[PDB]
Order: sequence, then structure tokens, then C-alpha cells
Amino acid sequence: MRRIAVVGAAGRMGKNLIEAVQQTGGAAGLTAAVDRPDSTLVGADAGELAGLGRIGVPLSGDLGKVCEEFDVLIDFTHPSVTLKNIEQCRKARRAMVIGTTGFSADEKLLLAEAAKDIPIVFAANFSVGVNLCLKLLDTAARVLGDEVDIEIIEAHHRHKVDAPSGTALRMGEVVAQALGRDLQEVAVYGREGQTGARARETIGFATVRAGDVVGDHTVLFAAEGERVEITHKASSRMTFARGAVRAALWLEGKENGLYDMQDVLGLR
Amino acid sequence: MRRIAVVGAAGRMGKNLIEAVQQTGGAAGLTAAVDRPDSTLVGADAGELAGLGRIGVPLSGDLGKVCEEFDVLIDFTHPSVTLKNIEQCRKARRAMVIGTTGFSADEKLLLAEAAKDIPIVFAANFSVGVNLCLKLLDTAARVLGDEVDIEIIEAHHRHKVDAPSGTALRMGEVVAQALGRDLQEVAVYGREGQTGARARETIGFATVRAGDVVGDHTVLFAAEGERVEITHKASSRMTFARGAVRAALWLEGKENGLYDMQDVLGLR
Amino acid sequence: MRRIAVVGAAGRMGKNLIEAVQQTGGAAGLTAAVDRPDSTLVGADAGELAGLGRIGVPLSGDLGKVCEEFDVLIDFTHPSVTLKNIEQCRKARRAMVIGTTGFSADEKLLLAEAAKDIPIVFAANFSVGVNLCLKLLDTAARVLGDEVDIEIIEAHHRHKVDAPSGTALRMGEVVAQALGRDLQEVAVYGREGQTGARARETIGFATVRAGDVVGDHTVLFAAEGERVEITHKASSRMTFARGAVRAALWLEGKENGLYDMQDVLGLR
Amino acid sequence: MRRIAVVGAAGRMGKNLIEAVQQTGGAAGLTAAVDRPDSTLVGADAGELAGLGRIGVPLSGDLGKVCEEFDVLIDFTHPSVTLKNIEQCRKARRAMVIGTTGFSADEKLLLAEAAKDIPIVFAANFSVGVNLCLKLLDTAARVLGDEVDIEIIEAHHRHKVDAPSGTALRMGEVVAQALGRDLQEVAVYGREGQTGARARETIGFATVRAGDVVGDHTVLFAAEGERVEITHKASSRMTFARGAVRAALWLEGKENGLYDMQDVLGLR
Ligand SMILES: NC(=O)c1ccc[n+]([C@@H]2O[C@H](COP(=O)([O-])OP(=O)(O)OC[C@H]3O[C@@H](n4cnc5c(N)ncnc54)[C@H](O)[C@@H]3O)[C@@H](O)[C@H]2O)c1
Ligand SMILES: NC(=O)c1ccc[n+]([C@@H]2O[C@H](COP(=O)([O-])OP(=O)(O)OC[C@H]3O[C@@H](n4cnc5c(N)ncnc54)[C@H](O)[C@@H]3O)[C@@H](O)[C@H]2O)c1
Ligand SMILES: NC(=O)c1ccc[n+]([C@@H]2O[C@H](COP(=O)([O-])OP(=O)(O)OC[C@H]3O[C@@H](n4cnc5c(N)ncnc54)[C@H](O)[C@@H]3O)[C@@H](O)[C@H]2O)c1
Ligand SMILES: NC(=O)c1ccc[n+]([C@@H]2O[C@H](COP(=O)([O-])OP(=O)(O)OC[C@H]3O[C@@H](n4cnc5c(N)ncnc54)[C@H](O)[C@@H]3O)[C@@H](O)[C@H]2O)c1
Ligand SMILES: [Cl-]
Ligand SMILES: [Cl-]
Repeated sequence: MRRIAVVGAAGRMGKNLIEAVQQTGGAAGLTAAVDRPDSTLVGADAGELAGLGRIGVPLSGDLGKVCEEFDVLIDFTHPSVTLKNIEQCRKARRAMVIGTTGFSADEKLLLAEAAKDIPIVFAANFSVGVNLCLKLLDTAARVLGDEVDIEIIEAHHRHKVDAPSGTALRMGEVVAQALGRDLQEVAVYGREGQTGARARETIGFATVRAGDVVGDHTVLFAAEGERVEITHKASSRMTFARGAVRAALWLEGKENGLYDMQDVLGLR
Repeated sequence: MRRIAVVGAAGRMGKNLIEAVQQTGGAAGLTAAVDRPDSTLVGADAGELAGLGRIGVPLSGDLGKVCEEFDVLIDFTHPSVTLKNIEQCRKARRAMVIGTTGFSADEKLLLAEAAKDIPIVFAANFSVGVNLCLKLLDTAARVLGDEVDIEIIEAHHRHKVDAPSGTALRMGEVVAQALGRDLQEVAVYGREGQTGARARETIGFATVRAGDVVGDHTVLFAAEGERVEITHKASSRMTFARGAVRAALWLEGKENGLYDMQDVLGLR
Repeated sequence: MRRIAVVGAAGRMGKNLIEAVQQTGGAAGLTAAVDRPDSTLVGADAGELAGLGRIGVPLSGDLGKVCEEFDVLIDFTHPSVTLKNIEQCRKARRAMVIGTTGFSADEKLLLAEAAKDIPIVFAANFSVGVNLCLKLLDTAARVLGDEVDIEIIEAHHRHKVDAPSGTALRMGEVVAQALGRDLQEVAVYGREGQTGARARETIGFATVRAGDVVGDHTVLFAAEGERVEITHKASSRMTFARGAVRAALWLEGKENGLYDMQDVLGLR
Repeated sequence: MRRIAVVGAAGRMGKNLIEAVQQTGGAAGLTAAVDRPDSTLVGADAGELAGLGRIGVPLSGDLGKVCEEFDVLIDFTHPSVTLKNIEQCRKARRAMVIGTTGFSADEKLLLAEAAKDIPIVFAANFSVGVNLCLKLLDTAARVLGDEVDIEIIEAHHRHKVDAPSGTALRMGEVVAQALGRDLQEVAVYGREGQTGARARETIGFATVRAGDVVGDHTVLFAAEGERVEITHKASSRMTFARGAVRAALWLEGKENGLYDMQDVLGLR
């Protein structure tokens, strides 16, 4: 089977990753789990810590002591940690799946550099469903062309501070690019009063903020006689964990390089 | 059976009214149809003109010519026309259903003045479903109270000039009044950038403009653990015609006065 | 403030109840938390156990030792436990909110008996949104009458063994009763092949089983020209916890008796 | 401009085709309109008959009379009629768009035989959105694989006789073929009682019959953490007419052969 290590294992995503690894059924197995060296959770069973049954893998504090018991490392931590993990995995010639965000430009260049020596999957969004939708949106925009009005409707919980969501904006950009438009020029984010007849080129954003919604995204393509909607509904962050594990498996037998979920899903 | 006349019978709502009347299964029947005396369609069968089979009712040009041949007049024309229609019905002591919009405050007083002598149903919206939703919203808002975020999502076709719709704003007003809020003070019509966390008092409007959508309206009430949605979808203007016909039957036996659809539907 | 005890505090619902109590903001406060006497969690902070900050209330093993530090007891345990709690609360003249399910008929009679001496809220479903929807459905069915086709669409996760859900069936019964129909006679649960034109009286159930869906419920009322949909979407069991806490507060100053959520919500 | 003739011009699709042709912004124009020689509508303007302004094209009764006045014939009539239409177009060497349904396997061979001499677009469904969705479904199914539960939810009006729709079954077949399943073996059309936990291979159909719904189709792909939905909503039969007109323009310059909408839309 595929031997998978998880670093940041005691974290929110790390716990989800442990779970998604066990849910592959002998395709993969957890062989290592690493968190902070100064963590009082060090020594505890990684399975128990994630709310699962006892797996038989203790939480350890140093990737170096276990750096040879795995085939691939999945990393959802913090840039300063991932850089150190990159170093150890590169030296040990082990593949990586990196979900950590917030890398600086210089920190990013290190990723491509390490990708000379090891195969890496690096993605800002590991959701299989979201990445699939991004491809479907490109196909739909190209087929439907300038016949349709395109509107992006999203809902998120009452605590979200940014609107529209990063995902909605990305969907907007996919559509804009497919139709040769500049999103920033044609985007509308609200409507109040006498707005007038809709321009065909407009990409409209209707944004709902309410309750505890994890994240709903719909792109509507509407013309006379018909509507097409492509919709993603998230219920938890397990979607990112499952996509990371898929990436970890996909990496088996792959040439050195820097890949993303479009590669993993065969959508590029 | 109930003898129904339709004025503005060649118009958009007029044609729908003819169809809605004929569809009553024999409870009612069309006995007169009037449009402009100006009309080139004068003489043509009312059924044929509405795309139905021949009904046996020619399109008349003068309400006065057929004044003594109907129990109730349904009027979807124009304020100037209705004000004249009213005086004729008032003198002939005939009941009216008035769907015409755009009356001044003074003219409404004139309608009421006439309603002293005849029963009249006068409503800004004759859709049974929309008026029902207005009542359901008041109930929902009172029960859920300040615990929920309330968002009003609507979609209309690409040629609609005003946003949010009059129906969406009315839904807004119903919820605001139930919760003791000033809609103008708490309404939000768009979201862009760092809007920050949502204030509970906010009534948000997310408005979609696209394709040929006749009119979709949803009110979302959201809190931790659950969403409640009250939704109306219009497929054609037949919804208003059917509601007007329901009013015309309801008027039978009613004492003089000025009524609305909340009276007709018993929602008051 | 309102002093609230929670029994079954270490359980799934008990943990949610602790959380919903703290989320009232001085309207209520947790003063006691009881679970199994033989629990090794006894002594631990009820707040910490539920994943919250330290509340200052230890988990105890016996309601009797604390039976006077609270105004109302919320109980989500098991019938054999609740019966004992009923006894202690009755003697101490303390109100109760009972969410425990699975009572036998004889066990139920004890509830009504205790309700001679104390005020009790007892409900099979403590969700405010679901109970609200049940009332809205009655209003809608009565207003729309035999003009509409009524269809109940629900979705639940891939592990649910019963179809349609208990909630969908209850919604079906509300509608059936409102229109004077027998649900069992008019219900349809699937459609395959040449089913023919739809009978107006039919109440249709379209049931989706997929993924991890917690529970979506929609009642569609459809006629020519329009659709009305009343929809409840659950995201977690916190909805039941929040409704129980509302009941606990509602009980303040109430006469002895047996109440349900229709009373709490003022919908009866 | 492209010279388009419509046969069955007085029919339901015929009228829609006339409108769709006139709406092309001058890319195309109607030059002939044929219905039964039997027709009482013979002589009437094609625009007027379709509820449009006078177009200047009288309804003809014989395809042979106008055989040399169009580049492409759009045919939505009846198999017996189309088989004759084909031989005339074949001899006049005129391209065809055939929307007529209900051909035998032998007659399809005859269509192909004719397609040896003229270019023909022949499709069971001319909606651009529906055909697009068929392609998106194949992509979605291949990417998501055996990880998801796949459910097909559709709604149609109260007079539709067959369930699920032909479009829903086709969507079922697309997904089944992508995943190497036998649709007949894995399809489920209803759920009642203790159905038990869902098998992953199952393709579920939840079918709604209600009101005047022209046709809503949704395919849900669900797994832990996320739902993906691909949705088509038809508002009128204009969707098929617009697609047929797109095909008629696409045919310009095409070599002889038998084409479908996957060719027209480049989805192959
Ligand atoms: N790409 C995606 O799809 C996606 C999705 C969700 C989150 N993220 C990113 O994943 C990262 C983690 O998110 P989280 O919410 O899981 O944060 P979190 O803080 O819950 O978990 C982070 C873990 O890193 C551990 N950690 C810190 N220093 C360490 C070290 N030196 N060695 C090992 N472990 C160490 C912390 O102890 C903690 O357990 C963030 O960058 C977040 O943006 C990416
Ligand atoms: N209350 C509602 O629910 C509702 C819904 C839709 C429309 N409306 C209102 O209905 C009215 C008409 O709507 P429409 O879209 O049918 O417009 P329309 O212009 O198609 O119909 C107007 C008809 O009135 C006829 N008319 C004009 N002067 C006349 C006269 N002196 N005597 C007789 N007929 C005369 C015109 O010839 C035309 O046929 C507008 O005020 C619109 O706002 C109300
Ligand atoms: N009415 C509703 O809306 C609603 C909603 C959800 C669950 N429920 C009902 O709530 C009950 C609990 O559900 P759960 O899923 O929370 O089960 P759970 O088993 O997670 O929690 C039950 C708790 O009861 C505790 N318990 C057992 N014996 C006890 C005793 N003698 N004294 C004190 N505590 C004791 C157990 O230790 C456990 O912590 C069940 O009857 C379930 O059907 C009702
Ligand atoms: N492929 C698609 O996407 C699609 C969509 C809708 C309908 N259809 C098919 O289109 C066909 C017609 O659909 P409709 O609903 O428009 O039916 P319809 O009967 O309204 O139209 C039929 C028309 O054909 C005319 N006709 C009959 N014999 C004729 C002849 N010998 N010469 C000329 N005209 C003649 C009739 O007079 C009538 O006007 C059916 O086969 C239907 O299945 C296909
Ligand atoms: Cl109500
Ligand atoms: Cl694709």
C-alpha cells in the first residue's frame, strides 16, 4: 500500500487528513504523524487524537526521526514548517502534498526548486468538487458563448468578512477568461434602484451572508428558454482533506515536478 | 354561473384573464370583453384573440354598451382608463376587480369613494402564491425573531429595470415591520470587499438579473444549525390572472367596500 | 438569570445543550451538569468537555446532590434516566424540558402525571425551524386548496435506512389533514415507466439518498403559473439544542402542564 | 444571410422556430414556411401566425413550390412527413435540420442514406443547454469516479405521462457508461420504508410531477464534505427552437453527412 505521513497532524486539517487516509481502505495507510515538538500531545495515538479508533501510530515531534517510514508526506501547517519539511523530504527523495497557504513569493520559489528533485502537488484549494467545477465552467462558457447572462450566487456564514468569496471570484475569472472579458471591468456586486436593462457582458455577483453556511457556490448561465446552473455545496473541510489524499495516491510513479489539482484530476 | 367581463381584453393581462376565466370549470364564464374603441381588433372573438378556441364573445369597444350583462368587471388597463371604468360600474352598481397599477394617493381616495357604492378588490399583486408568502413571512419573522439572519434573494429577466423587485421590497417591509425595524435603515443591497461580519439587524438583498426569468423570490432565515426558506417562483403572468379571477368569484355576495387579496385569501 | 441544568451533559446532545446555554448571553446560565454516576468524566468542567472555555461548572454524577441549584432541567438521555429525573424534579418543583425519545406508552403517562405538579416541555423534534414550517405548511395548504399539486422532496445521507424521513412524512400528514385527505391513500413514493397524468389529490414523495446530507426538506405547491416552496435545511443537531433552550426560557412563570414546541412558539 | 425554411411552421415547434429564426440579428432570415396543404391557415403571414409582426412570408402548402428558395430546411413534423421532406431536399440538394422524433431503426438508415447526398443535423434533443450538460456529466462522472453517490432529480408538469423523463434517463446512461455500469442494473426509481443504506453503484432517480413545470433536471454527485450539482431548467420550448437554429447556421459549408448536436457544439 501507499505509506502516508501527515505533518500538522494535531491540527484542524491534520485531524481531517488522518481521517481521510483511513477512509481509503488499504489503498493507503498512515505510517507517521508529526506535530509541534513542544506539543503535550506527542506520544498520543494519531487515530485517537482525531476522534477515531486506535490506529497504532503515535504522534511524534520530529519528521527527521521518521523521515524514512513513508512514501509521501501531506503537509497542512504553516510556511515556516513546510519549508523545513520540504528540505527533509527533498533529501530523502519523498513526494509531497502541500496544502499550507500564505507562502511569500520567495518561499514559493523554493517549492519549484525542490520540484526538480521530488514530485510535489501544491494547491490553494484541494477540493475535488471545486476544481472539477472550474473546468466545467470553462466548457460551459465556451459552448454557451455570448447568448447567456452569467451570474454567480454564493452564500456563506455570518462571520465571513470578505465578499464575494475567493472561490466565487475564481469562478468569475474562469468564465471571464473563457469569453475574453476582463472580470474587473464587467463585474457587478450589487443592485439597487433603477439599474436598467442588463448588459450581456456583465458578470453579476449576488452574495448572501447568513447563519452558519459553510459555502454554497452557483454559476447561472441564462438565456431565453433555459438556465444552466453549476453548483458546489460544501458541508465541511473534509473535502480538502479527501482531495489531498487523492493527490498523495496520484503521485505514485510520477516524475519530479510541481503539480496541482488540475493534474491530479486530469483536467489540464 | 358568475358573469365576468374583462376590460383591456386585448392586452397582455387581458388575454391571460380570458384564459383564466374560461378555465374555471364552469363556475364562471366570460360574457363581455372590452378594449380601446380605437382597436383594430374590435369584433374579433375573445377566445380566438387569446389563442383559445372560439368562445362566442366578440371584443367590444364600449363598456357602456355591455354594462348590464355582467356581475363583475376585471380591470387591468391604465389609471386614466380605470377611473372612467369605475364611474360606469358605480352607476350600473357592478362589482370590480382592479389590477391596474400606478394610482396617485388622491385617486386611491376616489377608488374608496366608489367602493362606498360597490364592492371592489384592489391589489398591487394578484398572485395567490405571492400574497400567501407575505403572510407566511410575517409568521416566520415573528417566531424566529432576532435569532436569524434574513436575506432576500430574487431573480428576474435581463430587461427588468428596477432592483430589487417591488415584490422583494414588499417582502422586506413585511419582515422589517414584524421585527420593529426600519427597512431603509437596515437594508443592504450588495456586498463587495471587506464588508466585515454581518450585523443581526441587517436585511440583505441579493438580486440576480438574467435571461428570461419571470420572477423568483426567496426569503432565507438562517441561524446556527438550520436554514428556513420561503420561495415563490412565477412561470408566467397567468398567476396574476388566476388570482384576479379568484377575487372576482370571492366578491359574490360581498357588501360594498374596498378589499384586497389579504381579504380574498382570508390572511387577515 | 434563568438557572439551567443539563442532564446527559457528556452526550452528543448534552454537549450541544451546554453550548446553546452559553449562547444566550445572560438570559440563561448553566448551573449544573449531570451524566452517568460511573463516568470517568465526572469532575471535569462541563464547558471544557463540550469543547468550550472553562465555565466553572463541574460534571456531577447525581442530580439529587444539585437538585436545588437550578430553575429548569433539560433532559436528552434515555427513558430510564428521564423517569428518575422526572421524580426528582417533581419533588423539588422544578420545570423540565424533555427531548429524550423512545418512551413506551406507560412511560408516557408518567409525563402527563408529573405535569400536574410541574411545567414540562416535551417534544419529538425540538427544531424551531421544523416546527415553524409545520405551521406554515398548514396555512399554505388551506390557502392554495385543490388548485395545486403537492410534492415533498427530501435528501439525506447515504447511511439513512428509512425513507422518506420521519420529518417528510410529518409534513405530508400536516398537508393531508389540512386538505381532508388520507395520506396513506394518496401518497406516491416513486415513479417509473408510464405513470400517467398526475391526480390532483396525490401527495408525491421524491427522496434523495446521497453523501453526508444532514437533512433537506422541501414541500412544493405547484399550479399553473406559479410554485410555492417551503424549505428546511439542517446543518447540524445544534438546531434541536437551541430549541430546547428556548423552551427552557419560555417555561419561566408558566402554569403546570404538558407543553410542546407549538406552545413555545405560540403556533397553536 | 442564411436562408431558412421551416416545415410544420404552424405547429408548436414551428411557431417557436419562426421566432428563433427572426431573432438571429440578421445572420439568418425566414424565406419559406410550410405546413399541411390541408391547412386552413394557408396564405397567412408566418410572422402573424407566430404572434410576431408581419414578416412578409406567407404560409405555403407545398415544399416543392418553394424548393429553390432556401439554404436549409428545419423540420419538426412527423416521421412520415419528414421521410418525404428528405427526398425533396435530397433531390434539391438542400441541407436539413431534423427535430422530428419517433423514427424506426430502418428509417434512421434511410436518413443516413440521404445524408450521403446532403448535410443533415438529426438530434433527439436540440436544447443547447441539455446537450452541454450531457458532456459535463461525462466529465464529472469520470473525475469523481466511484467516490460519489449519484442522484438524478427532475420535475415536470402534471400532464407528463412517462417517468423519469427521456432526458433524465439519457443523463443516467451518460453517467452509467462513464463508470462502466449497466443503468438497468443499478437504477432506483423510488424509496419507501426500510430501503437500507445506499449502495455506491446505485444511480437514484427522484422524480417530481407538478403544476406546469416545463422541465427541470439536476444531477447530484455527493460525497463526504461536498455536493456537486449540474442543473438544467427549461422555461419554454424556445430552447429547442434556438438550438435547431444554431444547427442550421452551423451546417453552412459542411460536407455531406449525418451530424448531431455534439458535432454542432463541438462536444465530441
Ligand atoms: N489548500 C487547501 O485546500 C487548504 C484547506 C484548508 C486549510 N489550508 C491551509 O492549511 C494550513 C493549516 O490549516 P489548519 O486550519 O489545519 O490550522 P491549525 O493551526 O488547526 O493546524 C495547524 C497545525 O500545525 C501544527 N504545527 C505548528 N508548527 C509545527 C511544526 N513545526 N511541526 C509540525 N506541526 C506543526 C500546529 O501545532 C497545528 O496543529 C493553513 O495554511 C491553512 O490555510 C489549506
Ligand atoms: N395587480 C397585478 O397583479 C398586476 C399584474 C400585471 C400587470 N398589472 C397592471 O395591469 C395593467 C396592464 O398590464 P398589461 O401589461 O396587460 O399592459 P397591456 O398594455 O398589455 O394591456 C393594456 C390593455 O388596455 C387596453 N386599453 C387602453 N385604453 C383602454 C380603454 N380606454 N378601454 C379599454 N381598454 C383599453 C390596451 O388596448 C391594452 O390592450 C398595468 O397597469 C400593469 O401594471 C397588474
Ligand atoms: N427531541 C429532539 O429533538 C431530539 C434530538 C436529538 C436527540 N434526541 C434524543 O435525545 C436522546 C440522547 O441522544 P444523544 O444522541 O445525545 O445520545 P448520547 O448517548 O450521545 O448521550 C446520551 C447521554 O446520556 C448519558 N446518560 C446515561 N445514563 C445516564 C444517567 N443515569 N444519568 C445521566 N446521564 C446519563 C450517557 O452517558 C450519554 O452521555 C435520545 O433519546 C435521542 O433520541 C431528541
Ligand atoms: N428534437 C427536439 O429537440 C424536439 C423538441 C420538441 C419537439 N420535437 C418533435 O417535433 C415534432 C413536432 O413537435 P410539435 O409539438 O411541434 O407537434 P405539432 O403537431 O404542434 O406541429 C406539427 C406540425 O406539423 C404539421 N404537419 C403535419 N403534416 C404535415 C405535412 N405533410 N407537411 C407540412 N406540415 C405538416 C402540422 O400541421 C403541425 O403544424 C414531434 O416529432 C416532436 O417530438 C423535437
Ligand atoms: Cl401562518
Ligand atoms: Cl468538460
